Amino acid sequence: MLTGLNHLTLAVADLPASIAFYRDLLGFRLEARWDQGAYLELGSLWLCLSREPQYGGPAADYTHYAFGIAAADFARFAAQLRAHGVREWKQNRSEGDSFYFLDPDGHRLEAHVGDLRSRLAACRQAPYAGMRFA
Amino acid sequence: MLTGLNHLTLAVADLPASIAFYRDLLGFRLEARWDQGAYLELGSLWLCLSREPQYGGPAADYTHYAFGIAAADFARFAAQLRAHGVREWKQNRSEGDSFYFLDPDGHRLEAHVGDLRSRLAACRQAPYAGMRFA
Ligand SMILES: [K+]
Ligand SMILES: [K+]
Ligand SMILES: [Mn+2]
Ligand SMILES: [Mn+2]
Repeated sequence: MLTGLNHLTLAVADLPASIAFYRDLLGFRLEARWDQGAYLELGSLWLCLSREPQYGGPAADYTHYAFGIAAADFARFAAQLRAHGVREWKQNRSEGDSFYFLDPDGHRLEAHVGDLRSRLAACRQAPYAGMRFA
Repeated sequence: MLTGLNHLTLAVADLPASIAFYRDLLGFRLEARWDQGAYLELGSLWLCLSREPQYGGPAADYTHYAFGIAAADFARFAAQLRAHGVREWKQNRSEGDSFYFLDPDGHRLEAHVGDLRSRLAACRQAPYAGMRFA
């Protein structure tokens, strides 16, 4: 019986750059750092960074990691990261505000307003092709 | 400004096989499906599967997704997935029981007993190399 998400671990080529990005830019709290990785926390989320020499990042697909944000903070978050030169990988077209940006290795991140139920509710009114609810 | 994890999205080449894996072996509830993906939930975790028929899975690195499990359920889960034929990608060496297994595309998964606090406590008593706390 699984209970939910316990932790997310990301391979990173430049552990100092990745710590700076998650901690200083995104507001994760650094809880431990060692020569081959780091542990950080954001709300309930346990993030691990694993130092991976020569890691070139993932290839191009839709695998991605979305973090929550309050509606009132969305615009200012997106503006902040834009002003800091973060690269975007997707322009939003689905329910709920979303800002889609890359981390230093090219992991695909998202800041999103809404949840599974808000998505399901909007999809019932405006469904994707072949969509079925259960 | 970010609040935690909002959802995880995984690229999948074979959407029926991945739905069956997440739903039936890992106990996710299927909430919606459409011709190019699915939404599932496990506890508070929102999982999306994004259909990408030419996806070949990730390359070998330590990026991975750990789900929680209670101590009393661990052995049964590991035994169940081994009996099904699931492939493992790591043998546990760190604090807390962990079972490390691959999904149908080769995404790296883990079922883990413990949390960040238990990990930090064990690390305070026995640090990893160069380890510093924050
Ligand atoms: K969206
Ligand atoms: K472990
Ligand atoms: Mn998303
Ligand atoms: Mn892990």
